[PDB]
Amino acid sequence: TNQLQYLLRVVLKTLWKHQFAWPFQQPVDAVKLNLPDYYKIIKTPMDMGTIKKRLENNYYWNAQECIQDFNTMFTNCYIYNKPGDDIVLMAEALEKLFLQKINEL
Amino acid sequence: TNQLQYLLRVVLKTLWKHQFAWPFQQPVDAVKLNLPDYYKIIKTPMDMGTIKKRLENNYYWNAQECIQDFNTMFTNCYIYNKPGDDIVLMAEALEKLFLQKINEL
Ligand SMILES: CCS(=O)(=O)Nc1ccc(OCCOCCOCCOCCOc2ccc(NS(=O)(=O)CC)cc2-c2cn(C)c(=O)c3ccccc23)c(-c2cn(C)c(=O)c3ccccc23)c1
Ligand SMILES: [Cl-]
Ligand SMILES: [Cl-]
Ligand SMILES: [Cl-]
Ligand SMILES: [Cl-]
Repeated sequence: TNQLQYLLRVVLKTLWKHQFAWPFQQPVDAVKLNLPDYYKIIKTPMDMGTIKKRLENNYYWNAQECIQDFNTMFTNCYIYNKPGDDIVLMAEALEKLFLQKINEL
Repeated sequence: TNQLQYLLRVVLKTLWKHQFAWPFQQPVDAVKLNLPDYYKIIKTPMDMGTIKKRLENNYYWNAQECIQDFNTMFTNCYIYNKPGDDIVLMAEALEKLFLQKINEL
Protein backbone atom coordinates (compact mmCIF):
# COMPACT_ATOMS: atom_id res chain seq x y z
CA THR A 1 0.00 0.00 0.00
CA ASN A 2 1.42 3.39 -1.10
CA GLN A 3 2.19 5.56 1.96
CA LEU A 4 1.55 9.00 0.43
CA GLN A 5 -1.82 7.73 -0.75
CA TYR A 6 -2.53 6.50 2.78
CA LEU A 7 -1.52 9.88 4.24
CA LEU A 8 -4.01 11.56 1.88
CA ARG A 9 -6.97 9.14 1.94
CA VAL A 10 -6.73 7.90 5.57
CA VAL A 11 -4.52 10.06 7.78
CA LEU A 12 -5.43 13.54 6.53
CA LYS A 13 -9.05 12.41 5.96
CA THR A 14 -9.33 11.19 9.57
CA LEU A 15 -7.67 14.20 11.20
CA TRP A 16 -9.68 16.63 9.11
CA LYS A 17 -13.08 15.39 10.35
CA HIS A 18 -12.03 15.46 14.02
CA GLN A 19 -13.89 17.94 16.22
CA PHE A 20 -10.58 19.68 17.15
CA ALA A 21 -9.32 19.97 13.55
CA TRP A 22 -10.75 23.32 12.48
CA PRO A 23 -7.93 25.58 13.91
CA PHE A 24 -5.40 23.53 11.92
CA GLN A 25 -7.18 23.51 8.55
CA GLN A 26 -5.57 26.78 7.30
CA PRO A 27 -2.43 28.77 8.15
CA VAL A 28 -2.29 30.58 11.50
CA ASP A 29 -3.32 34.15 10.60
CA ALA A 30 -1.23 36.05 13.13
CA VAL A 31 -2.60 39.41 11.98
CA LYS A 32 -6.27 38.49 12.61
CA LEU A 33 -5.46 36.63 15.85
CA ASN A 34 -3.26 39.51 17.00
CA LEU A 35 -0.33 37.17 17.68
CA PRO A 36 2.86 39.07 18.44
CA ASP A 37 6.14 37.60 17.15
CA TYR A 38 4.37 34.45 15.80
CA TYR A 39 6.22 34.82 12.55
CA LYS A 40 9.40 35.79 14.41
CA ILE A 41 9.10 32.64 16.60
CA ILE A 42 7.63 30.17 14.04
CA LYS A 43 10.09 30.16 11.14
CA THR A 44 8.26 27.41 9.18
CA PRO A 45 4.47 27.76 9.48
CA MET A 46 2.50 24.61 8.64
CA ASP A 47 -1.13 23.46 8.68
CA MET A 48 -3.27 20.69 7.23
CA GLY A 49 -4.69 22.90 4.42
CA THR A 50 -1.13 23.32 3.14
CA ILE A 51 -0.49 19.58 3.62
CA LYS A 52 -3.69 18.75 1.69
CA LYS A 53 -2.64 20.98 -1.22
CA ARG A 54 0.83 19.44 -1.23
CA LEU A 55 -0.59 15.90 -1.34
CA GLU A 56 -3.06 16.81 -4.06
CA ASN A 57 -0.40 18.56 -6.15
CA ASN A 58 2.54 16.09 -6.11
CA TYR A 59 4.78 18.22 -3.86
CA TYR A 60 6.25 15.51 -1.64
CA TRP A 61 9.31 13.48 -2.54
CA ASN A 62 8.16 10.75 -0.12
CA ALA A 63 5.97 9.98 2.87
CA GLN A 64 8.60 11.02 5.42
CA GLU A 65 8.56 14.56 4.00
CA CYS A 66 4.79 14.78 4.49
CA ILE A 67 5.02 13.29 7.99
CA GLN A 68 7.57 15.92 8.98
CA ASP A 69 5.08 18.60 7.82
CA PHE A 70 2.48 17.18 10.21
CA ASN A 71 5.09 17.15 12.95
CA THR A 72 6.06 20.76 12.17
CA MET A 73 2.38 21.68 12.59
CA PHE A 74 2.28 20.06 16.03
CA THR A 75 5.63 21.38 17.23
CA ASN A 76 4.88 24.94 16.03
CA CYS A 77 1.80 24.79 18.23
CA TYR A 78 3.78 23.53 21.24
CA ILE A 79 6.57 26.07 20.77
CA TYR A 80 4.38 29.17 20.49
CA ASN A 81 1.59 28.49 22.99
CA LYS A 82 1.58 27.90 26.69
CA PRO A 83 1.15 24.32 27.95
CA GLY A 84 -2.45 23.65 28.82
CA ASP A 85 -3.83 26.38 26.49
CA ASP A 86 -6.90 25.06 24.63
CA ILE A 87 -5.06 25.12 21.31
CA VAL A 88 -2.31 22.90 22.78
CA LEU A 89 -4.81 20.35 24.19
CA MET A 90 -6.45 20.26 20.74
CA ALA A 91 -3.09 19.78 18.95
CA GLU A 92 -2.13 17.01 21.35
CA ALA A 93 -5.43 15.15 20.76
CA LEU A 94 -4.96 15.43 16.98
CA GLU A 95 -1.37 14.30 17.27
CA LYS A 96 -2.48 11.21 19.20
CA LEU A 97 -4.92 10.40 16.42
CA PHE A 98 -2.23 11.03 13.81
CA LEU A 99 0.13 8.64 15.56
CA GLN A 100 -2.60 6.01 15.78
CA LYS A 101 -3.21 6.24 12.00
CA ILE A 102 0.54 6.24 11.21
CA ASN A 103 1.16 3.22 13.46
CA GLU A 104 -1.51 1.25 11.49
CA LEU A 105 0.51 1.83 8.18
CA THR B 1 -23.42 61.42 3.48
CA ASN B 2 -24.80 58.18 2.00
CA GLN B 3 -25.44 55.75 4.87
CA LEU B 4 -24.84 52.51 2.95
CA GLN B 5 -21.48 53.89 1.85
CA TYR B 6 -20.66 54.74 5.47
CA LEU B 7 -21.68 51.25 6.59
CA LEU B 8 -19.24 49.83 4.04
CA ARG B 9 -16.25 52.19 4.29
CA VAL B 10 -16.39 53.07 8.02
CA VAL B 11 -18.56 50.70 10.05
CA LEU B 12 -17.68 47.36 8.41
CA LYS B 13 -14.03 48.40 7.97
CA THR B 14 -13.74 49.38 11.63
CA LEU B 15 -15.36 46.20 12.98
CA TRP B 16 -13.39 44.03 10.57
CA LYS B 17 -9.97 45.13 11.84
CA HIS B 18 -10.97 44.65 15.50
CA GLN B 19 -9.05 41.96 17.39
CA PHE B 20 -12.33 40.13 18.22
CA ALA B 21 -13.67 40.23 14.65
CA TRP B 22 -12.26 37.02 13.18
CA PRO B 23 -15.06 34.63 14.44
CA PHE B 24 -17.61 36.87 12.74
CA GLN B 25 -15.94 37.25 9.35
CA GLN B 26 -17.61 34.15 7.84
CA PRO B 27 -20.72 32.06 8.55
CA VAL B 28 -20.74 29.88 11.67
CA ASP B 29 -19.73 26.43 10.36
CA ALA B 30 -21.74 24.26 12.71
CA VAL B 31 -20.50 20.93 11.37
CA LYS B 32 -16.81 21.85 11.89
CA LEU B 33 -17.52 23.44 15.30
CA ASN B 34 -19.64 20.44 16.28
CA LEU B 35 -22.73 22.52 17.22
CA PRO B 36 -25.33 19.91 16.14
CA ASP B 37 -28.38 22.15 16.76
CA TYR B 38 -27.16 25.57 15.62
CA TYR B 39 -29.27 25.65 12.42
CA LYS B 40 -32.35 24.42 14.30
CA ILE B 41 -32.01 27.34 16.79
CA ILE B 42 -30.60 29.98 14.41
CA LYS B 43 -33.04 30.30 11.50
CA THR B 44 -31.34 33.34 9.92
CA PRO B 45 -27.54 32.90 10.13
CA MET B 46 -25.58 36.10 9.58
CA ASP B 47 -21.95 37.23 9.62
CA MET B 48 -19.84 40.16 8.46
CA GLY B 49 -18.51 38.29 5.38
CA THR B 50 -22.07 37.98 4.11
CA ILE B 51 -22.68 41.64 4.98
CA LYS B 52 -19.53 42.70 3.10
CA LYS B 53 -20.64 40.75 0.00
CA ARG B 54 -24.14 42.27 0.21
CA LEU B 55 -22.73 45.79 0.46
CA GLU B 56 -20.34 45.19 -2.42
CA ASN B 57 -23.04 43.65 -4.63
CA ASN B 58 -25.94 46.10 -4.24
CA TYR B 59 -28.14 43.77 -2.18
CA TYR B 60 -29.55 46.23 0.34
CA TRP B 61 -32.65 48.31 -0.29
CA ASN B 62 -31.44 50.82 2.34
CA ALA B 63 -29.16 51.25 5.35
CA GLN B 64 -31.75 49.98 7.84
CA GLU B 65 -31.75 46.61 6.05
CA CYS B 66 -27.98 46.32 6.49
CA ILE B 67 -28.09 47.44 10.15
CA GLN B 68 -30.66 44.72 10.82
CA ASP B 69 -28.16 42.18 9.37
CA PHE B 70 -25.52 43.36 11.87
CA ASN B 71 -28.10 43.09 14.64
CA THR B 72 -29.07 39.58 13.49
CA MET B 73 -25.38 38.62 13.74
CA PHE B 74 -25.19 39.85 17.35
CA THR B 75 -28.53 38.44 18.47
CA ASN B 76 -27.80 35.01 16.90
CA CYS B 77 -24.69 34.94 19.06
CA TYR B 78 -26.62 35.88 22.23
CA ILE B 79 -29.44 33.41 21.53
CA TYR B 80 -27.24 30.37 20.86
CA ASN B 81 -24.43 30.73 23.41
CA LYS B 82 -24.14 30.85 27.23
CA PRO B 83 -23.92 34.35 28.69
CA GLY B 84 -20.31 35.00 29.59
CA ASP B 85 -18.94 32.60 26.92
CA ASP B 86 -15.87 34.02 25.17
CA ILE B 87 -17.78 34.32 21.90
CA VAL B 88 -20.46 36.38 23.67
CA LEU B 89 -17.92 38.74 25.30
CA MET B 90 -16.38 39.20 21.85
CA ALA B 91 -19.76 39.87 20.18
CA GLU B 92 -20.68 42.37 22.88
CA ALA B 93 -17.39 44.28 22.40
CA LEU B 94 -17.92 44.41 18.62
CA GLU B 95 -21.51 45.50 19.12
CA LYS B 96 -20.39 48.39 21.31
CA LEU B 97 -17.99 49.47 18.57
CA PHE B 98 -20.74 49.08 15.96
CA LEU B 99 -23.05 51.27 18.03
CA GLN B 100 -20.33 53.89 18.46
CA LYS B 101 -19.78 54.10 14.67
CA ILE B 102 -23.54 54.14 13.94
CA ASN B 103 -24.12 56.88 16.53
CA GLU B 104 -21.37 59.00 14.88
CA LEU B 105 -23.20 59.25 11.54
C1 LIG C 1 -8.09 34.01 11.87
C2 LIG C 1 -8.33 32.57 12.34
S1 LIG C 1 -7.20 31.33 11.53
O1 LIG C 1 -7.43 31.42 9.92
O2 LIG C 1 -5.67 31.68 11.95
N1 LIG C 1 -7.81 29.91 12.14
C3 LIG C 1 -7.65 29.70 13.57
C4 LIG C 1 -8.77 29.72 14.40
C5 LIG C 1 -8.64 29.49 15.77
C6 LIG C 1 -7.38 29.24 16.32
O3 LIG C 1 -7.22 28.99 17.68
C7 LIG C 1 -8.27 28.34 18.35
C8 LIG C 1 -8.29 28.96 19.75
O4 LIG C 1 -8.11 30.37 19.64
C9 LIG C 1 -8.31 31.08 20.86
C10 LIG C 1 -9.07 32.41 20.63
O5 LIG C 1 -10.31 32.34 21.32
C11 LIG C 1 -11.28 31.46 20.78
C12 LIG C 1 -12.66 32.10 21.02
O6 LIG C 1 -13.52 31.77 19.91
C13 LIG C 1 -14.49 30.76 20.16
C14 LIG C 1 -14.91 30.02 18.87
O7 LIG C 1 -15.59 30.94 18.02
C15 LIG C 1 -15.55 30.77 16.60
C16 LIG C 1 -14.33 30.62 15.92
C17 LIG C 1 -14.25 30.51 14.53
C18 LIG C 1 -15.40 30.58 13.75
N2 LIG C 1 -15.29 30.51 12.29
S2 LIG C 1 -15.88 29.13 11.54
O8 LIG C 1 -15.67 29.22 9.94
O9 LIG C 1 -17.38 28.73 12.00
C19 LIG C 1 -14.68 27.85 12.16
C20 LIG C 1 -14.92 26.46 11.56
C21 LIG C 1 -16.62 30.73 14.39
C22 LIG C 1 -16.70 30.82 15.81
C23 LIG C 1 -18.07 31.02 16.43
C24 LIG C 1 -18.77 32.15 16.01
N3 LIG C 1 -20.00 32.43 16.46
C25 LIG C 1 -20.68 33.64 15.99
C26 LIG C 1 -20.59 31.62 17.33
O10 LIG C 1 -21.86 32.01 17.73
C27 LIG C 1 -19.93 30.43 17.82
C28 LIG C 1 -20.55 29.54 18.76
C29 LIG C 1 -19.88 28.39 19.22
C30 LIG C 1 -18.60 28.08 18.75
C31 LIG C 1 -17.98 28.94 17.83
C32 LIG C 1 -18.66 30.12 17.37
C33 LIG C 1 -6.26 29.23 15.51
C34 LIG C 1 -4.88 28.95 16.10
C35 LIG C 1 -4.17 27.88 15.57
N4 LIG C 1 -2.95 27.56 16.01
C36 LIG C 1 -2.27 26.41 15.41
C37 LIG C 1 -2.34 28.25 16.96
O11 LIG C 1 -1.06 27.84 17.35
C38 LIG C 1 -3.00 29.37 17.57
C39 LIG C 1 -2.38 30.15 18.61
C40 LIG C 1 -3.04 31.25 19.19
C41 LIG C 1 -4.33 31.60 18.76
C42 LIG C 1 -4.93 30.85 17.74
C43 LIG C 1 -4.26 29.73 17.14
C44 LIG C 1 -6.40 29.48 14.12
CL1 LIG D 1 -9.99 16.36 3.46
CL1 LIG E 1 -10.10 12.77 21.29
CL1 LIG F 1 -13.14 44.79 4.94
CL1 LIG G 1 -12.71 46.54 23.11
